[PDB]
Amino acid sequence: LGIPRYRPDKAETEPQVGTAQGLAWTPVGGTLLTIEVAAVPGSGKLSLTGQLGEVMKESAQAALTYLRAHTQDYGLPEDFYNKVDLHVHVPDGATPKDGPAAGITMATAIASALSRRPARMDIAMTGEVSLRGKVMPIGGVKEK
Amino acid sequence: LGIPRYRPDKAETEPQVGTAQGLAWTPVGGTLLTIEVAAVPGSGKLSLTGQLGEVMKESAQAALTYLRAHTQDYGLPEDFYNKVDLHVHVPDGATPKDGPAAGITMATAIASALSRRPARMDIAMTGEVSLRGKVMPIGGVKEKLLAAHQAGIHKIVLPKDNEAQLEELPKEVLEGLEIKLVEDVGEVLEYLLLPEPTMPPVV
Repeated sequence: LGIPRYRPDKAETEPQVGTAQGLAWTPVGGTLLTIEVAAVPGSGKLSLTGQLGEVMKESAQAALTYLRAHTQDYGLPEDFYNKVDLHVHVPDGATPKDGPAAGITMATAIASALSRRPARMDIAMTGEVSLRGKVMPIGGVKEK
Repeated sequence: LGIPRYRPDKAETEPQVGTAQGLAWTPVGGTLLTIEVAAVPGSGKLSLTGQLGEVMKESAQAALTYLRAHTQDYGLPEDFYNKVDLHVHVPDGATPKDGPAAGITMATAIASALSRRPARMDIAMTGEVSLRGKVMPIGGVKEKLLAAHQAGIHKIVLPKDNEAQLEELPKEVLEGLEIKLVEDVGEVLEYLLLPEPTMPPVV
């Protein structure tokens, strides 16, 4: 059949810091959404790279807001909202993503980056995180 | 025939600070885009000019973000991010480029500029970058390799996820091109950049 046309994504066993495994429904079937964020010094800013969809622009913000309101719950920096600059990124760097489903992944990715505690990809993330933290149900759960 | 209309792509010999060779496939095939960036002083600000689409905008942002968390890994200044003005220029200002397959090329350019160590223009680059540094594969790499070979480039840098792509590469092209395989940019940034700087950085 010639050279392979696609590269399946595997679960990297070793815990990666600042990255969290995620699941997202898609018409091309099922795929491993990967959420990676950085904790770099700065004056306080949030950027949403990876050609993210407008829908993820408020789910990620709500997750970061929960972490901001729970900074001492998990040893997060007391004043990271003026020092740490948020750079959310999700590959493919140029793929049309949409839907706040499995938004918790971003929350967990940001928590891992902030607290320097790596998140295992042997466990996958699903569900939308509210401002209070309540995880509302989503759709297309079986494929993800 | 008449006057010279176009000019062939030439592999520049002397390594220049703040420059990086690149390969961008076009309707007429891949092209040796000479990525030019700047590290002029000032406040924190990013400039993306040369009809740079968003697919390249977040690519450059991701590369710069990776470099921000890897300061001492490549010798960048410890306080650059607040005090750097980055102006990613791509030839030609008229050409509306598209696609994030030049993530390594733009990253190489900014890396060479920040470290003041000229990158190897004699080598061609291709592949996007993430925040972990893993270089994702691309689509349509044979045209990029073809353009690099025709323009006088004899060394290529390719992501370590693209080994399956080399069998479709043209034969007489492939022997004349040494193929460096990299899992992450942490291998590109010492194979390309000179081990010493030439001109002092911005303080």
